[PDB]
Amino acid sequence: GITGTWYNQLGSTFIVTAGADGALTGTYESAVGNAESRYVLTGRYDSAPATDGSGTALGWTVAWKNNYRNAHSATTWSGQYVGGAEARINTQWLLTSGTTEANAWKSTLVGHDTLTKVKP
Amino acid sequence: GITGTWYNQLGSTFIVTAGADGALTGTYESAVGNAESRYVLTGRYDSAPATDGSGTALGWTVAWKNNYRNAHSATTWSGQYVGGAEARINTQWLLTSGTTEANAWKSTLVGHDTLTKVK
Amino acid sequence: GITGTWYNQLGSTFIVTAGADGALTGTYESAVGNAESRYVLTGRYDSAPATDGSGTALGWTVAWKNNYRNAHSATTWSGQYVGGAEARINTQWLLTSGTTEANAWKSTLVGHDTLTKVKP
Amino acid sequence: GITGTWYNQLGSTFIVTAGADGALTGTYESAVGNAESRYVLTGRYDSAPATDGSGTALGWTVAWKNNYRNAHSATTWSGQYVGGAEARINTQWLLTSGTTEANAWKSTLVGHDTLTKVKP
Ligand SMILES: O=C(O)CCCC[C@@H]1SC[C@@H]2NC(=O)N[C@@H]21
Ligand SMILES: O=C(O)CCCC[C@@H]1SC[C@@H]2NC(=O)N[C@@H]21
Ligand SMILES: O=C(O)CCCC[C@@H]1SC[C@@H]2NC(=O)N[C@@H]21
Ligand SMILES: O=C(O)CCCC[C@@H]1SC[C@@H]2NC(=O)N[C@@H]21
Repeated sequence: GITGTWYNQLGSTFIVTAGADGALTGTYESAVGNAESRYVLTGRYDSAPATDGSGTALGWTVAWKNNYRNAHSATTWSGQYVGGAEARINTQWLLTSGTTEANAWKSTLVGHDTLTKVKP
Repeated sequence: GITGTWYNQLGSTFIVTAGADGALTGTYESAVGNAESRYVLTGRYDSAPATDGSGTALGWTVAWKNNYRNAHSATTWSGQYVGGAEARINTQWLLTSGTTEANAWKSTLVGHDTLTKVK
Repeated sequence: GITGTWYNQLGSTFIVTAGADGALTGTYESAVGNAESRYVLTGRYDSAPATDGSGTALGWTVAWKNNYRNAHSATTWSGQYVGGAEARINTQWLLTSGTTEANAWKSTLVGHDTLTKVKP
Repeated sequence: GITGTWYNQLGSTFIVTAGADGALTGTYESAVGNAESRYVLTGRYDSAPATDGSGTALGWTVAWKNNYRNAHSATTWSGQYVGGAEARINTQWLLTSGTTEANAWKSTLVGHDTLTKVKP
């Protein structure tokens, strides 16, 4: 159910393939921030989730460098896939920028993204 | 500078290879939690960082399933590599457990790990 | 715009008075977790928000001890108040439980609550 | 115990009084960021912690407005007091800036501060 094209609340696009042994591969395009076009992502998911109603744990990373720009930053999303009539991925994320040691206290933004397969 | 074995403040071991393109691949072994032996990790790093002494941004994911057990959870670490005599990878992490929707509010732990070349 | 009763997505109830001195005072009642009845909250808010269309930054703390139980934990919420017809307080939170040092790595849950004037 | 003057790893100063009612009151002065001089804080702590070696849960809030400056932001620290020979407070924090709706995704920084009573 994870394999597909997903969109978050900002209008960003998450194109992912879930491999049979836990791999996530694909591309991410952010609607916001110091970013343009598509970026490589990789991650992991639980390929044998519980069967008791629980979601499927997963996470992935984007380093914000591509052929067009380099933000010197990386985001990781940690969350779960929730199956149902409308499948959803609920995440929290951490966006770390490369900083000097003096500025490291303000290196990391935190937020939450929810994704569905509905195109905006 | 990223490639190799790193140790965190909990006694865990991060073994990673940084590819020329920005790929991170390797294994993670946690000293704590619902974990035994090594787990696959994958992630990404900035392969063309600033040259002013700023850190190199990176992140990786472990899904806590291996040949030996499955915790039904995943951790992501987001942080930066700082090189030099006292090299370090400083991270914050999010550990999400599969939950029912009613329990989703308590799905996610947050913390911070510092990794060094010597334990 | 802040003083009064607010409800989050879990069904919890936030009762607050925003004082001229920047103070937040009131009670919190959680629909979930190791909690029953009302708990004291205190916090702070920006009493002179930006002259533009920006939210009002605020935060508050509950220690989860009242006359009935003690969960040996505390939650802080950090966020912003957005006024208008569909007024909202959008927050992220950190729930820290008292733990031994060996277990400190798993002391802190993170999440996000959205509060509205009408119960969802 | 908690009452006293604490310094964090950045050199910031946390002057706090822990009341018998579970209240924290005092002032905070940051070594970094969009801040000058002292700011009011308020928070809560577990006034009847466990006796099994666990820490004491606590949290507090600063809104970054005083007589001199307004950053239109608020930080909450959530953590625990660890009562060794050398007492320490270990926290994680959320710093939310007031933003427009379109920029709300980048409203919140996350980090971790550790404090002791040792004057740097
Ligand atoms: O500005 C940067 O440093 C790079 C782009 C960051 C975009 C972030 S990642 C978290 C959030 N979710 C999105 O889809 N976009 C923003
Ligand atoms: O308990 C689980 O669900 C799986 C093991 C989690 C171990 C966590 S990941 C973040 C922190 N850093 C570590 O080295 N181990 C813990
Ligand atoms: O279980 C505990 O330790 C005390 C109750 C915690 C309830 C949390 S606070 C964050 C979230 N928002 C709520 O309204 N309830 C939960
Ligand atoms: O820049 C601002 O918006 C106001 C000042 C914020 C200072 C932060 S709060 C968390 C961290 N710990 C500190 O002692 N200072 C910084």
